[PDB]
Amino acid sequence: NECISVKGRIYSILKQIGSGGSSKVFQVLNEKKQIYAIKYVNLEEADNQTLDSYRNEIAYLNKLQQHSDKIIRLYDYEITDQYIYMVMECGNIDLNSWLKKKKSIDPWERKSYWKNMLEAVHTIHQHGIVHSDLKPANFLIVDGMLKLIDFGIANQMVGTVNYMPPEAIKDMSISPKSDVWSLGCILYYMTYGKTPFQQIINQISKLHAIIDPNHEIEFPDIPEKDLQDVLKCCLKRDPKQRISIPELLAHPYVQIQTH
Repeated sequence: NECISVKGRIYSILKQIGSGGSSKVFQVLNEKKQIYAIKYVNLEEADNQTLDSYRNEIAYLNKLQQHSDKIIRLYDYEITDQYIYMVMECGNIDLNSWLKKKKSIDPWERKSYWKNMLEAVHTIHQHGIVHSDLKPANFLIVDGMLKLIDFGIANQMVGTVNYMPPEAIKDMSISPKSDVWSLGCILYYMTYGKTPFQQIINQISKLHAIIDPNHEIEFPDIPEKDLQDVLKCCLKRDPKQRISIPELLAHPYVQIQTH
């Protein structure tokens, strides 16, 4: 049988996904065979902040669904003092697995996926939310369409610093521009199959190279010249100079039609 209930509904679990500890995400099947995904958080360990973070994540995630189909759908959820059950869209595969998988993405796909990311991220910015932790894993490929799975609000389910922006580090001792840099690192990786500072192994090194104005990032000339410009503009170390989401939505690479 195998049965999970959510506000009075049964779902047949099929397998844990990604995580396995603190929180837990599973693939599932319901009544009309329809396949979904059930995320589960055991609140018997959460602090007020953790708790509040999931509350806040759910609220926003619930509200922003209507503003865009480029954000993972939350069909329902159940919140209790001991647990949280979220019924969400099933994951075909995350942009991260997909990438390190093959290694020759169709230019048209690159651009299509790129438009998806911009839409989703732009949407959260409009409501005052800065993800601040964007990495390829935050995106799920659903029917050829990329969707943002989380908002970076809840401490949702290693630990790279390759997508980290210069300003994040320098300040140590946030802005929408910060999401631009990371989305840039992701596009840059879908363009050169590598991340801007992936070749720098010593961790203390990358962090110094990411902020060093004299550490010129490289941009191997390629056919799609519009793509080359996006990358360069998304990676300007000065956030005030860095292109914005609105400017990006108006950029040739995204506007001019050449399938």
